Amino acid sequence: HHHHMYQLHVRVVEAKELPKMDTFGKCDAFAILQLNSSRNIHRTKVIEKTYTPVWNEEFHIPLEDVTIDTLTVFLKDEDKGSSDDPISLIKIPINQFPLGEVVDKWYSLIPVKGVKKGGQIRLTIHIAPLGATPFQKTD
Ligand SMILES: [Cl-]
Repeated sequence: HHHHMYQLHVRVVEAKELPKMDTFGKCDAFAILQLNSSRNIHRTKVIEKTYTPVWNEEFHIPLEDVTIDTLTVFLKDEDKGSSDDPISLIKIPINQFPLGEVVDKWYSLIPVKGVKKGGQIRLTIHIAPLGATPFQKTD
Protein backbone atom coordinates (compact mmCIF):
# COMPACT_ATOMS: atom_id res chain seq x y z
CA HIS A 1 0.00 0.00 0.00
CA HIS A 2 0.96 3.65 -0.61
CA HIS A 3 3.48 2.74 -3.29
CA HIS A 4 6.02 5.52 -3.80
CA MET A 5 8.61 6.13 -6.51
CA TYR A 6 11.65 7.31 -4.59
CA GLN A 7 14.49 9.37 -5.98
CA LEU A 8 18.03 9.77 -4.70
CA HIS A 9 18.97 13.44 -4.57
CA VAL A 10 22.72 13.67 -4.06
CA ARG A 11 24.86 16.79 -3.86
CA VAL A 12 28.52 15.95 -4.41
CA VAL A 13 29.86 18.83 -2.37
CA GLU A 14 33.63 18.64 -1.95
CA ALA A 15 36.53 16.44 -0.91
CA LYS A 16 39.71 16.85 1.07
CA GLU A 17 43.00 15.12 1.85
CA LEU A 18 43.38 13.75 -1.65
CA PRO A 19 46.65 12.09 -2.68
CA LYS A 20 49.20 13.42 -5.11
CA MET A 21 48.63 11.16 -8.11
CA ASP A 22 51.71 11.93 -10.23
CA THR A 23 55.27 13.19 -10.06
CA PHE A 24 53.99 16.71 -10.78
CA GLY A 25 50.81 18.57 -9.98
CA LYS A 26 48.42 17.81 -7.20
CA CYS A 27 45.21 15.94 -8.08
CA ASP A 28 42.67 16.50 -10.90
CA ALA A 29 39.72 14.85 -9.25
CA PHE A 30 36.17 13.98 -10.22
CA ALA A 31 33.59 11.65 -8.73
CA ILE A 32 31.59 8.90 -10.40
CA LEU A 33 28.22 7.91 -8.94
CA GLN A 34 26.66 4.54 -9.75
CA LEU A 35 23.41 3.04 -8.52
CA ASN A 36 23.88 -0.72 -7.96
CA SER A 37 25.63 -2.08 -11.10
CA SER A 38 23.27 -0.20 -13.42
CA ARG A 39 23.92 2.20 -16.28
CA ASN A 40 22.70 5.03 -14.00
CA ILE A 41 26.27 6.37 -13.91
CA HIS A 42 27.00 10.07 -13.42
CA ARG A 43 30.24 12.05 -13.38
CA THR A 44 31.10 15.39 -11.82
CA LYS A 45 33.32 17.97 -13.41
CA VAL A 46 37.09 17.76 -13.03
CA ILE A 47 38.68 20.21 -10.59
CA GLU A 48 42.29 20.67 -11.69
CA LYS A 49 45.32 20.94 -9.42
CA THR A 50 43.88 20.75 -5.92
CA TYR A 51 43.76 18.36 -2.99
CA THR A 52 40.53 20.07 -1.81
CA PRO A 53 38.18 20.03 -4.82
CA VAL A 54 34.77 21.64 -4.57
CA TRP A 55 32.20 20.45 -7.11
CA ASN A 56 28.90 21.46 -5.50
CA GLU A 57 26.94 19.47 -8.08
CA GLU A 58 23.47 17.96 -7.70
CA PHE A 59 22.22 14.72 -9.26
CA HIS A 60 18.74 13.23 -9.25
CA ILE A 61 18.79 9.45 -9.63
CA PRO A 62 15.62 7.30 -9.76
CA LEU A 63 15.78 4.43 -7.27
CA GLU A 64 14.75 0.82 -7.71
CA ASP A 65 14.21 -0.33 -4.11
CA VAL A 66 15.11 1.84 -1.13
CA THR A 67 15.47 -1.26 1.05
CA ILE A 68 18.41 -2.68 -0.96
CA ASP A 69 19.86 -0.11 -3.38
CA THR A 70 23.50 0.92 -3.11
CA LEU A 71 25.24 4.11 -4.19
CA THR A 72 28.89 3.59 -5.14
CA VAL A 73 31.04 6.71 -5.23
CA PHE A 74 34.34 6.39 -7.06
CA LEU A 75 36.90 9.15 -6.84
CA LYS A 76 39.26 9.25 -9.82
CA ASP A 77 41.98 11.42 -11.32
CA GLU A 78 41.73 12.71 -14.87
CA ASP A 79 44.51 11.44 -17.17
CA LYS A 80 43.96 13.13 -20.52
CA GLY A 81 44.59 10.86 -23.49
CA SER A 82 44.34 7.80 -21.24
CA SER A 83 41.81 6.13 -18.97
CA ASP A 84 40.58 7.43 -15.62
CA ASP A 85 43.20 6.92 -12.88
CA PRO A 86 41.44 5.44 -9.83
CA ILE A 87 41.90 6.95 -6.38
CA SER A 88 39.35 5.47 -3.97
CA LEU A 89 35.74 4.41 -3.54
CA ILE A 90 32.93 3.82 -1.05
CA LYS A 91 29.70 1.80 -1.21
CA ILE A 92 26.83 3.55 0.61
CA PRO A 93 23.63 1.59 1.48
CA ILE A 94 20.54 3.59 0.57
CA ASN A 95 18.62 1.73 3.32
CA GLN A 96 20.62 3.58 5.99
CA PHE A 97 19.08 6.99 5.16
CA PRO A 98 15.89 7.86 7.05
CA LEU A 99 13.30 8.33 4.35
CA GLY A 100 12.70 12.00 3.60
CA GLU A 101 15.61 13.29 5.73
CA VAL A 102 18.44 15.43 4.35
CA VAL A 103 21.77 13.99 5.50
CA ASP A 104 24.95 16.06 5.06
CA LYS A 105 28.11 14.28 6.18
CA TRP A 106 31.64 13.22 5.34
CA TYR A 107 32.55 9.76 4.04
CA SER A 108 35.91 7.98 4.27
CA LEU A 109 36.94 6.78 0.83
CA ILE A 110 38.91 3.54 0.71
CA PRO A 111 42.07 3.94 -1.39
CA VAL A 112 42.65 1.42 -4.18
CA LYS A 113 45.86 -0.62 -4.46
CA GLY A 114 48.96 1.55 -4.76
CA VAL A 115 47.24 4.78 -3.66
CA LYS A 116 48.69 6.38 -0.55
CA LYS A 117 45.46 7.85 0.88
CA GLY A 118 41.84 7.80 -0.17
CA GLY A 119 40.49 11.22 0.69
CA GLN A 120 37.27 12.15 2.44
CA ILE A 121 34.19 13.30 0.52
CA ARG A 122 31.19 15.35 1.64
CA LEU A 123 27.82 14.35 0.22
CA THR A 124 24.35 15.67 0.98
CA ILE A 125 21.84 12.91 0.36
CA HIS A 126 18.04 13.01 0.42
CA ILE A 127 15.90 9.93 -0.33
CA ALA A 128 12.58 11.49 -1.25
CA PRO A 129 9.25 10.42 -2.71
CA LEU A 130 8.49 11.77 -6.14
CA GLY A 131 6.90 15.21 -5.83
CA ALA A 132 8.75 16.23 -2.68
CA THR A 133 11.09 19.20 -2.90
CA PRO A 134 14.71 17.97 -3.16
CA PHE A 135 17.00 18.73 -0.23
CA GLN A 136 14.21 19.81 2.13
CA LYS A 137 12.94 17.53 4.89
CA THR A 138 9.90 15.60 3.65
CA ASP A 139 7.02 15.35 6.12
CL1 LIG B 1 20.75 -0.42 -16.31
